[PDB]
Amino acid sequence: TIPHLAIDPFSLDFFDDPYPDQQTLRDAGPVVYLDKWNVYGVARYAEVHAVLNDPTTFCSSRGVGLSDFKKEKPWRPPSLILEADPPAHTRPRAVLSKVLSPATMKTIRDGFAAAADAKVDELLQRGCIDAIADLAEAYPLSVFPDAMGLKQEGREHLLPYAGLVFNAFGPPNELRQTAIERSAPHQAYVNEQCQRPNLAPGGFGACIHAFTDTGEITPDEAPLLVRSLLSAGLDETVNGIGAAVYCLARFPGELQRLRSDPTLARNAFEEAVRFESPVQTFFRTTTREVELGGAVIGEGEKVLMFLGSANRDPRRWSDPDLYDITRKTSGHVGFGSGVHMCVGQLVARLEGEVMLSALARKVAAIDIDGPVKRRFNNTLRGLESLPVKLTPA
Ligand code: HEM
Ligand SMILES: O=C(O)c1ccc(-c2ccccn2)cc1
Ligand SMILES: [Cl-]
Repeated sequence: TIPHLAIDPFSLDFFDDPYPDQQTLRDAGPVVYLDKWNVYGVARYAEVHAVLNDPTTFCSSRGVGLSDFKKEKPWRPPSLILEADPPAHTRPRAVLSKVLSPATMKTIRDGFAAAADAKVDELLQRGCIDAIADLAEAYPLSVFPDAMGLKQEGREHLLPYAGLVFNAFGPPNELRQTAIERSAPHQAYVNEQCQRPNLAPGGFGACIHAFTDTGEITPDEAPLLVRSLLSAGLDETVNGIGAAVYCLARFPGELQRLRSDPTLARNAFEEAVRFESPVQTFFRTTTREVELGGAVIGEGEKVLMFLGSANRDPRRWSDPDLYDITRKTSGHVGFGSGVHMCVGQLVARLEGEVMLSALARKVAAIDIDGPVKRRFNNTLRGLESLPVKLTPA
């Protein structure tokens, strides 16, 4: 009943420009079968949203990558939050929700905004910069490791580890296997920083360990929960900030609207998350035979969701391929949906907002002035290089 397609959503051709193939996947039907990897695929908003919001049928404890943890061993010990289902997911999720809570954002907002303003001031002195290395990468590295409580030495492992984590959700292709081959020093660094004595007082890591007193998590659970904040959040936020700068460079009318009302900075970043979804794909595993979109999927089957495709589905969005900083973005799935919806979303929005605010107030024009290079990852979408000239306001 369901169409079989040979599209490889983990190929370099797909990474380079996924949007035509995503229309083909959406228009083939609500549920497709991807013969290249023997998985089901859903690329329309409706089915992506339905899958994310039924965690009992479409579980996460068998992995959110291609690998089925019932059949293969995970490349690293499973995440206590991402790779767990309710009820095991519930208490670790609550701890991270309180560590990264609305109240916590007040304690870090002033410092995050100051670092964003300072970075833009510094970049304006150079004029011609790389908006990835010098901005989208440099800014999160200047605020988040400190907010975690990490020491200075060894931070060069953070970007490789994040890219490794998201490559490892993919199939065993060259991108994944080469990342795992070089992973040992990054794993060793990350696992060591998760121990309580290595996390500075007042930071996110120390706060996680402090929750072991409440009954929500035990002391032996805290290192892995800290590991979550050294796995997720870096590359996605980098890619989101880079995408926002890319969009403001490509859509100068939107930069002009943002300059005229810098309070649109938060929604300008949210629209960038919808428009160039930093996380493009990941999986669920069926725990039973299930009818989805008129299709019957058997038990123990991997289901690949196309988050970026759902965020550009014309069945759900008006003018989905336009970047609109006043768009009503509520409902996009760039942060997921349901019980696993990004627990770090307040940190990401804070970083994105204060950076776009600094650009809105200090920059008059953003002009691409060099070759734009794409960064390739099995599940992340982002730029490798974005040469731009910043004109001061
Ligand atoms: C633009 C930036 C970000 C994007 C696009 C993003 C995307 C996502 C998505 C789609 C999920 C759902 C995964 C699933 O349903 O299986 C998720 C979960 C998660 N995110 Fe993010 N994220 C971002 C920033 C962050 C930050 C800054 C942090 C940490 C400070 C973080 C930590 C996490 C964690 C721990 C989870 C697992 C939540 C759970 O399983 O309950 N993320 N993220
Ligand atoms: O708990 C962790 O280590 C972890 C949590 C979440 C992610 C993630 C996965 C897919 C999309 C967005 N985020 C990765 C790792
Ligand atoms: Cl690890």
